[PDB]
Parts: sequence; structure tokens; C-alpha cells
Amino acid sequence: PWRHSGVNYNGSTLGPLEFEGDTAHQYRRDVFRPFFDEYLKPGSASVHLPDAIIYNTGDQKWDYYRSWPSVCESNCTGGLTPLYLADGHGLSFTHPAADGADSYVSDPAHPVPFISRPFAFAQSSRWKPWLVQDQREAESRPDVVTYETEVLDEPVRVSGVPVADLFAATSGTDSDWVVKLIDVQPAMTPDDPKMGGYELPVSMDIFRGRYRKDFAKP
Amino acid sequence: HDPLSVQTGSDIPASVQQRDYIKREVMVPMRDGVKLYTVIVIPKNARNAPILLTRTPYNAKGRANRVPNALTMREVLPQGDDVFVEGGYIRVFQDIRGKYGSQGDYVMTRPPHGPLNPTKTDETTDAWDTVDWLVHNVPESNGRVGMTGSSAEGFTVVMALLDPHPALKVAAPESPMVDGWMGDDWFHYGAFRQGAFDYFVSQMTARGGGNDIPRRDADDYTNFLKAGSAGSFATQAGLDQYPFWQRMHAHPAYDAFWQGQALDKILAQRKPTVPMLWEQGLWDQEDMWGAIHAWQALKDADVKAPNTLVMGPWRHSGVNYNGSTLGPLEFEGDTAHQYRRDVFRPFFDEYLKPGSASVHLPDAIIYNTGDQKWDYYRSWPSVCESNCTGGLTPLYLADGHGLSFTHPAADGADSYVSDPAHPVPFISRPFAFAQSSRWKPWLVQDQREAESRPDVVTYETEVLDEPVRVSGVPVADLFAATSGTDSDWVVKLIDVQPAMTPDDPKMGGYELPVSMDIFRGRYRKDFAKPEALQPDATLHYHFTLPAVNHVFAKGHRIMVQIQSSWFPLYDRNPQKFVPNIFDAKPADYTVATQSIHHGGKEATSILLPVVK
Amino acid sequence: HDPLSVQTGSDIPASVQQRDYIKREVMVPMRDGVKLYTVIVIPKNARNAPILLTRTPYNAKGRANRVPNALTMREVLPQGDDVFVEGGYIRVFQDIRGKYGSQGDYVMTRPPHGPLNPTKTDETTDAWDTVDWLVHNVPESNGRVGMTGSSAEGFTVVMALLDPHPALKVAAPESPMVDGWMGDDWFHYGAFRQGAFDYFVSQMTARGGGNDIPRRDADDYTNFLKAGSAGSFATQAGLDQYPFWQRMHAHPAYDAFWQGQALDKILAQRKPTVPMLWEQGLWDQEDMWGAIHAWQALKDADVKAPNTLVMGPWRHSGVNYNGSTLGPLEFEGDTAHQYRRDVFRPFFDEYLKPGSASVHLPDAIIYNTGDQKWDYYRSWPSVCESNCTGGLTPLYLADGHGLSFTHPAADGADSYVSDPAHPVPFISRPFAFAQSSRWKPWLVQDQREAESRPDVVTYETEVLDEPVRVSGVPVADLFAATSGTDSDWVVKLIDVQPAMTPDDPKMGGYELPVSMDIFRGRYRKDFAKPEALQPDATLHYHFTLPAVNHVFAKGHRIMVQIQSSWFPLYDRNPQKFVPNIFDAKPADYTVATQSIHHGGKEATSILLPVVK
Repeated sequence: PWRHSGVNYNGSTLGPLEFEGDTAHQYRRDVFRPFFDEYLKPGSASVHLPDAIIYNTGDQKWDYYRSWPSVCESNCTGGLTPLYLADGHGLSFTHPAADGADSYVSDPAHPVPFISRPFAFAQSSRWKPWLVQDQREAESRPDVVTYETEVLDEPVRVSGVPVADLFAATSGTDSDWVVKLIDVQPAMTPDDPKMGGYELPVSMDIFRGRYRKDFAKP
Repeated sequence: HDPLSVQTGSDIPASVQQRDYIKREVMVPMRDGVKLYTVIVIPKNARNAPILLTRTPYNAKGRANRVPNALTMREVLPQGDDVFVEGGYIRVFQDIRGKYGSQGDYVMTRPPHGPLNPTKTDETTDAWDTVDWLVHNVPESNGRVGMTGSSAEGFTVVMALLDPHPALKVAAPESPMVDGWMGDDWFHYGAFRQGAFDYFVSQMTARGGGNDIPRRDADDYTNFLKAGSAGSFATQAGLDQYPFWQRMHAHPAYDAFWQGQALDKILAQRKPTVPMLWEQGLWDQEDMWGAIHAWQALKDADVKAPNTLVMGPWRHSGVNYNGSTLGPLEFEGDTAHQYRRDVFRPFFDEYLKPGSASVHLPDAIIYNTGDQKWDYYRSWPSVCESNCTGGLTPLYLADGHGLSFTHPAADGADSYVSDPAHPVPFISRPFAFAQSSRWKPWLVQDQREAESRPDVVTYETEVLDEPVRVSGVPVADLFAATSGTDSDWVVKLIDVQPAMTPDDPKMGGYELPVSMDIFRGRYRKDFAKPEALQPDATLHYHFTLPAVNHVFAKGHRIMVQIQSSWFPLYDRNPQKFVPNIFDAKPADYTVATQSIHHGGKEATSILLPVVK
Repeated sequence: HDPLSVQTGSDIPASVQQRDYIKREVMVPMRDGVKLYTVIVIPKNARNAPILLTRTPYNAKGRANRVPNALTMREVLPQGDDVFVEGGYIRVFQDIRGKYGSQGDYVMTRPPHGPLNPTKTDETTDAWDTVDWLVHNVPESNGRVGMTGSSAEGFTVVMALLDPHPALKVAAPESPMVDGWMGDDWFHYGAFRQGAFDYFVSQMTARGGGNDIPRRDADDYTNFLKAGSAGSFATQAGLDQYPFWQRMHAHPAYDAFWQGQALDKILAQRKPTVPMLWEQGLWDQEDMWGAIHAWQALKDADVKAPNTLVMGPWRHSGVNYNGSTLGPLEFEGDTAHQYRRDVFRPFFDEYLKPGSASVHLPDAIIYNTGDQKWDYYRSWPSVCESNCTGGLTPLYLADGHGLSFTHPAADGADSYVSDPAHPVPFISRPFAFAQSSRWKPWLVQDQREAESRPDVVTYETEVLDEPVRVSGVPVADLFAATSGTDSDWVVKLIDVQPAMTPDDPKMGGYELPVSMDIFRGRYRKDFAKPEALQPDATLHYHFTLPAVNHVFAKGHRIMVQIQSSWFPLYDRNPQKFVPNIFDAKPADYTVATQSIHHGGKEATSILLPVVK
């Protein structure tokens, strides 16, 4: 649960998020060092590492997966589960038969800030934990469309690479498509009040529309 | 049995000289038999001392207990009482009718005797009976009473000024509740302030203390948006059983209910002879209309008594605390203490302490938010719409999102889509009304967030080569059109800081608002008779904005920002004409295209009070 | 008249579904007719649900209202109830006899039935009647009650364990008040804790809330020093009229009054059969004696029930909050939540939720303050004074202010002047008892300030080449001399951090105390019969210090600090034998020369619980 190069520093926090101890030092001591010792120090203990060792941003613990990922598009034990966008700005696991569409105006004279203004690239302290910043500012804008499920009654576990299956239209001849997968914290978090309703992005990216068909031939 | 070992009774003692003050608790009887809880703080060995009186609905016992049962009077009394404690004044805090230790019925901002109050008592008589009692029952006093207080405590001062007792020699209302509809606590040109619900429940649930409205989400932007309309929130909060809300809900327009409560107009018709010192902050987020309008009305009515207006770089009630800062802004020392020691105290001493020096205060003493110093204006304002030495200078909106002092003869217009499903946050999300630390300095926050939104139109001058000085009331001369049948118009006058401020880096390019307000379109023609707007027609809006005493320095920029929402502070305008916005239904909220015309016959501008 | 415009009544309403819980307020009648206010928080539509009960003198109504009248149960209940809210437990908070909403007489830490309480009731019977009522009157419950609580709420659990109701299936006292004289809230080996005065006035002024003692100065070091003695401050604060103080003032020694209140000795004689989970923090600044001594006494008496001791890296009551940090220290995640989720909850589920997984807890579960991990000890402690697998390893004080594991045959002694006019501050000045943020993590503060003083002797080992692991109770074997006839002895076991800690620069050379306590010299021979000390004679002092589960890593240093004052937390020892230190006179305070002998026959050392 680190930022770029965060593995060489302290892994206890990242922005307002708090993890179970110094996760970076944990990896350095429990995995990194012993793995290196096996081949660099003759006579050292043999370590048998799995396919992947990933920290669980929900369970708050290290997960050791013998085979990872267990689910994906093709050549995996199982496929991906589609979380469909629905009517009334909702999200459902049930495929909605009815056709529908939502519109938003994209004005380049007023682009959406990736993080709160003001921001300068020299501000390292703001740049580092940018990916965990609250997305509530974007949601309040008419140039950002937001979809969400109902307050969960049962937990939903995700482990792998999420794929954006987007069916979008533009009135122009080019366009960028930013898709954010967000984990909305409980409406109220009394043990840490500032996290109430916090829109934490667990995964997000941008796609330049001109490369839809070919990445080499726009 | 041994009492020093075996306890068969209670450990709580049956009954429970080091202080420099004496605290007296009395129940002062009014003319109708109702008694009012009064706390009198008299300094030890005090003889022939003046009385500083404050009537309050915020717990008199608590107010005179900053540090509960402290050893010193300085500790026991509020920070704002510092200069009076040093002066040996007798402090008096009294619970108003129907609140805390007081008896009787409580009426939120009780209307003065008239069509809205046919009984023999009101806040005016309550103050009269109080003063009359204090001058006959406090032997340590010289029989001279001075009145002060901020917010609702300021409201009581204004009420007492309608018909004061001869012993009330001086008064100083601080950011008082004068007109809750025009521009104070409840509405701002018709636009309802949603933070009122929490105030209602906290002040009217019981005689004593009350609790806040439990929330679903931590964000009030989310809370009020999910509820829909303001009325819907109120109903969900169980506010429908509260008599004051029932009256407000029935009177959304500026009718007889609100007109009969406008203290600025009433006080001016009575012609008081008691020296006054009106005060409000330049960034008063709760009572911007209060002081300035009451002071101006008295000046226009040719009052025969000292009438001075004081405006510092403070937030609501900031005059009683530390005025060194406000949000990220820094001023030249403790401006609040400065005013309290140099102006407030001596002015009160003149009428409450016989033999004291005579002070000759000017028309207004306003701090300069540009020059960083106190300005003393013998005649203020020097420029305004009519009946002034000079007129206002129009700062025209122009082509290419610009601002100029030169009239653009050609027509032009810029558009923005106002979607009520995504209203513009008044301050960064998340925000809850319970977060006092964010609410207090809201008026000085950077407006760069709003500038980046497509539903907010921004205009700016070039980087200034010569400073532009403004002192007075700016007037928004707006020529706007909407596709809907109703709309809200938010206009902001901003002072953009230099692109780079190397001594304080975070201030570089900061969009500091010096004055901003909202106007509910339905009240364009008449405030008392709301009417629908013509779709797509460019209409003329003319309204005054909060006063200014600023200097847009070299390297700065003057900026104007226009939008149609300010959530969740102001309830969303459905953008469709409905009889009562409070009861707007989900289907009433319409997306609308707003057009701000510039140049030609419909040249939108900000009528600036430019001075030499 | 129009009611929607004219109000002649009150704006306060005569009588003032969205929640996931139901709150029930009941007055539970005890065996003597006295009713106790009980708040029952029940989750919406629950059946066969266990009850978590807490009896408290800290306002039940408030405790069950973390976020007053909140929409969710999670919000409404304290942080420490998180796992029980997730488990669907029924929360029950009750006001103990004589406090807040409860009737009857209030007796501070009411003694159990015996020579100090000849009535028909006590805290044991009150809990019995409460459990009996709860299991018959709450239809949503499965008739199984679990008891928990911290501080005074922990005291009520221990009291209930003396003779529990059949329905009380499990108990978990957290940092309970077991022995106020030995090492809990009031005294520590006879040394009086001056913070008790504020606690006395805040809890025994009235049935409900009370206020703090008004201070003259902001610094309590100044306040107490100026007052002179502890009894002198009490008199000046008007505490002489408080019955509990009157008894304490009459019983400064460990006589029948304190012996008959030692819950560890009483509980071990009763032999309970209810599964227990004892808890206290390794840095418990309010109740260090409590849990460990109560758990150990039961273990020695061969208790026929699960008896586990849990000690985390927490301050007093820190188990119910966030255990990630403590002062400048950082632990491996939220240790408090970890314990609550992995140990606490499942242990309670085993006896309260029929069908749940069975847990087999070891002797003790202690967090390692060196290894930064949870240690599970099947048998604890493995090393101690007598009746253990191994003995303690002595860490001898040596020449040139050093420490060694090798016994020095050569005799030696180091001296320091203890001047009562200038007592050693327990933590940096200024400090007031009201400053909670400084009081809570005081036990982990840097001891470098003390080391720099001439009235504090310091001993340290060389920079460690190999780690030294310690697990158990360290025993101070001190051979000290004083020129006076009385004296206090403060012994600190410190873990000096590496000279430089590049990953966290501020920790470089930091003198972190892993265990420290004070011993009032007059009680050297007998705790019940105080005696004067022979001037200039080296006497033997033998006392246990707070438990440890640390590892002095490579680069670190083990350090011992010895002083004779710990102001203003502990009252100053006059250093002259007086019948009652509480009533010491100004002339009694004598400057004394203290000598700590090392080597030979009087080899001062800290008997460390060194493990492999």
C-alpha cells in the first residue's frame, strides 16, 4: 500500500490512510532480505515465494497468493464479473436489459483538476499521495458523471486487474476517457470522522480516444 | 462505628476570599411579573463603577464563566471584555425572556410591539426594566449603564435602542440581527440559508440547552442534496413541530412578517438620542446586513447623536477575539484588541465615567484590507449611487473573459450551464455545518476551485500596473438571462494576488474574495411579490454587495466570478418557478443555460466605489 | 390573530425509524429498593443476542451517547465497543449507586461487605441484581451477560466477580482499580498522587457532574509547591469537607482501611469460576497495579477458570481507542483494535454466543515493545523471584556510572543532593493536571531532562553488541542512604535508543523508560507501620517495578535512573520523619544528601527478568 518508491521508506500511512504497521519495512525484513540471502549468502535458509504477495487495502493484511491472479479475461481459473452502470446513476451486478445514456459537457477551457487547486509539480508532498485523495470534489462537478451501488449489505472482494468496458460517445472528433473505480467509505466513521463518505479511489486511469483501434495508428 | 473508616452515608458533601470579584445571581422582575436571570460581576472594592450590560439567549451563567468559577475577573469574563475588566467596569449578563434561567415564553428574535406582537412586553421593555433595576439595586455602581453584545446579543442592543431607559448612556451593537430576510441570518436577497435548521433545534428544543440535528453523512453537501429541498430536510429533521419554522415556511417572500421585523427601518423612524457605535466584520459570514444598514438608515434620517460605524478584518463576532489573522490572511497586529482599546473603551468611558476624555469619532473607522492599516473617514462613503460627493465607477465585463474601466460599445455574452444535480460547493467538500473552524473564515477562502468549473463564469482585468482603491458599497449591475423560469445569481468581487508571492508562497495567484453575495431572481421586480422569469430574456438585476475598503495593489488583478449555486449554504433554486421553493419537488429541479450579457445596452458590470 | 405571523405563546414545542438501534431507559430496582439508571442499546430486530454490560460512575447516558442520538449504533457507542457492535451484541450501560441518574448514597470505590461496609448491599450485590433483571426483562437477549469496563468501570467488574450471578458467563476487567494504596490511583508504595484532588472534586461534588479546582497559576508545579504540602492544597481547595478525603487523610499508611479494600487479595480468597480476561497497558499511568496483581493472585491460588492477562503498548484505557501510537512511539498497526478483534471478541463469543468457536488462550498475551509483535506465552512469567522455571538476572550498578551483569566485588557509592525546594519535574514544565494530552503518554517521555540534573543519578551499560531480552517483573534491589530521616526513591529502567536513528531523527539517544516507580522510604520495614530512617546508614529496599516485555536491541543501552522527587505528580517527601506527610509544615522540608551504594555486600541492582 505504497506510493512510487514507497517501498524504501515508511509504509505506515499514505495521505489520510493508515495501514497495519510499517508495511514497507515488513516486506524488506520478511520477504526482500531473506529472498536475497538465499542466493547471496551460501548456507542461508531457502524461501519459497508464491506468485504474488499483495497487501489487502480492505482487510489490512498481507495476502500470499500461490497462483495470481485467480480471475481475468482469458487463461485463468475464472472470468471477471461485470459491474454494470445503470439507470438513476446506479451500479448493479445484474445486467440491465434497457438501453440508457447519461451526458456530461467536457469544456477544455475549464478542465477537471486531478487534485485540488492550487497545485504545482514542485509540490512533492501533494504529488506523492495523489492517488488516494478524496474524489468528492469531482463528483460535485457537472463535467464528471458519477455512478454508485447501494450501501453494501455483504462485502465484495476484488483481486486482480479491473478492466474498463466503456461504451462512450462524443460530439467532437477526439476525446479522453478517465475511469475511476472508487471505494466510498461508510457515511459516518466515528473512530476517524474525516473519513465519513470519503471517496477513496482504489484504481483509476485515462485513455486517449484516438488510439481506440490502434495504438500506433491514431 | 468509626466515621473515618466506615461510611454508611454519602460521600457528596451536604454543603459545598481568594477572588478579586464578587458574583451576584438575581432574578430581575419585568413589568408583567416574569423574572429574568441576571449575573452581576462586580470587581472587589469597586465603588461608583459603570455597568456593561449584555442581554443574551446563549446562557448568561455560561457567558460570565469563560473559565468556570475562576480566581480572577479577567479569566471569568470573555476575551471581548478585556478592556472593561482593566477599566474596573461592572459586568452584567442577563438571560433573555424564555431562555435558560429566565422565565416566560421564548420567541425567536421577538418582534417589537406592533402588528407582530400585541402584548405589553417585548425586548425593548425587557431592557428598560433591567436597566431601571440595575440603577436602583447595585450600590457599587454610578447608575450609568452601557450596552453591548454580538450576534443575538447585538440584536438586544438594537431592540433596547428603540426606547431606551434614561440611564442607558451609550450602546454598541456588534454584528446585530437586523434583517433576517434582506441579508442577515436566515435569507440573503431571498436565498435561504440552510444552516438555520441546526440553529433552530439548538435554540428552541428546550428552555436551556438543546442538541444538534443527527446526520446521515459526514458531508452536508450530500445530506442536503439527498433530502432534496430545504423543507424536505426540515420535515426529515422533525422541524415541522417548531413554531418559528412554521412561520418562516409560510413567509418565504419579504412580506409583512419580515418588513415588520426590519430593525434598520424601525430604529430610524424612532430617532434615538443615545450615542451609538455600530460594528460588523468586513468578512461577516452571519450578519453582513446588520450594522452597515442600521447605521446608514440613521445617518439618512439625520440622527441627533454620535453615529459611528466600525468595520475590521474580522469574521462574525471576531471583534471579541484575536484579530491578527483570518484563515490564511495576516493583518497588522491584533486588530480586534486595537479597536477595543483605542476606540471601544474610550468611547464608552466618555458617557459612563464622568470626567473622562471626550472622543470625537468620525463617520466610520474601517480597516484597509489592502493597505493594512486603520482608516478614519470623516465622511463615509465618499462615493455611492446617489446623494454622495461622487458616483460609482463601473467595471465592465468584456470580451475574452475580461474586465475593463472602458465601456465596450459592442454586444457580447458568455454562457454556462447550471445543473442543480451538481451544485457549486460554497467551500471545499466535505463540509458540515457543525465544523465551526471551516465555517468561520469561509469568506476569505480561495475561489480557484470554482474558477475551474464549467458552471462558473470568470472575468478578470490584466495584471495591474497602477493600484485601484475602493471604499464603499459595490453594486452588482447584472444583465443575465436564463432558460428556466427562476434562477439564483451569485456575484463575487475578487482580488487575485500576484502570480507569485515569494515571502508567503501559498498565496501566489490566490483568488481572495473581498465581497460576494447571492440574489434570488424571483424577487427581481418586487421582494414582497415573487414573479416568474421570462425564459431566454436578458433581465436587469441591481443589488448591493458587502462593503469594501480595499486597494488592489500592483501585480494584482481584479476579478468577477458569477455562478448560480452556493451549496449547501444556500438552498438550490429549482430554476423553475414554484410557489414555495421550500416545498420544491424532485421533478421541479431543471437544468438551465445561463447567459451573462456584456457591452452595448446591456453592459453587465460591478459598480465599484473607486476613490482617489 | 394569525398564528403563522403572530406568536403569543412559546417557540419551544410542548412535546419534542431512521435508526438501526433501539434505546431503552430503565430504572432497575436493587434489593434494598434503590433504583439504578440503566441504558440498553439494542440493535434493530435482534433475537437471542448476548449482553455486554458496563456499570459506571462516568454517566451512563453520556457513555451510550458518543455521538448524541446518532443514526447508527456504531456512532452512538464508544470506540472500544466496535467489535461488539459488529457482533450484534446488546450494549448496557448502568449508572452505579449514587451517581447521575441513579438513586442512593455514593461511596468512592465502595468497599465490599465486611468491616468497612456493614450494610446489606455493595457493588457485588448491585451487579447481581442488575444481571438478574437484565436476563428476565430483555426479550431480545439470550439471557447471557458479559461484563467489561475500564478504570472505575473495571472496578465494578472485579467487584461483580466476588460473587457473580449465574448468567454472568464471562468477564473482562480493563485497567481496574484494585489497590489504590499499593500502586493504583491514590498511592504508589505510599507516595501520594496529587492528581486525586481534581478527581475527588469532579466526582463527589454532586450526584451528577461537578467542576475542577480553580487554579492560581497555569503550572501545577508552581501551584502545589506554593501550597506546600498535599493537605495544605486540599484545605485551600475546600476539600476538607469531602468525606472520602477525610478518610484518606486519616489513613496514610497501609492499615486496615486499605488492606480491606485490596481487591486482588479478596478475589483470590473467593475462588471464582467465571472465565476472566485481565487487561492493562504496559504504560498504564493510572492503574499499573490492578490487572497484573489480580491475575497473579488468582494464578497462585490455583483458579479453576480461564485466567489470561493481556498487556498492550497502551496508556490507561488505551485498549478502547487507537493503539497505533503513544507519544512519539509507533507500533505495528492499531494494537488496541487487534486485541479487540482477535482476542477480546472471540473469547466473549465462546461463552455468550452458543455455537461459537472455542478459544484456548495462554497464560499471557503481551505486546513486545522491542520486537514490535504480539507474544503468546503459554506460561508467564518464565522467570521471577521464587516458584518459577528460572530466577532473575541482576544488573549491577558499577563504577564510573555504569551497569553490568558481572558482580563487582569492589565497594563504591555515588551521591546526589535532594532539595525539596527544587523537586524534579516528572515531565517538562509547565504542566497542569487538566492537560490530558500531556498526562496520558507521560510514561514514555524522554528522560534526558532528568539525566542533566545534579539531583538525579544515572547509570548506563555500554552500547550493546548483542540484544538483551526481558520478560516479566523487574525488581529494584536498592541499597541507599539518606542524611535525613525519611526519603522517596524513584527507580527508572530505561531503554536508551541508538545514538542516531536516521529513519526517525528525533529518537536519537532518546531515553525511553520501559518501567519506573517510586517507593516511600518510611514503609521500608512495614507498609502498615511507618518508621523513621537511620540518617547516613545504607538501608535495603526491595520492591517490584511495572512489568516488561521488551528487547534492548543492538546499538541500544540499558539505563537506570535514580532520584528522590517526582513533582507535582507525587507529593514531596519532607526528608524528615513526620507522623503524617499530608500535614507537613514548611520547616519540615529538609535538604538531604542521598547515597546509592554499589558493589560488595550492598550491591544495588535491578533484578531483570532476562529470557533466552
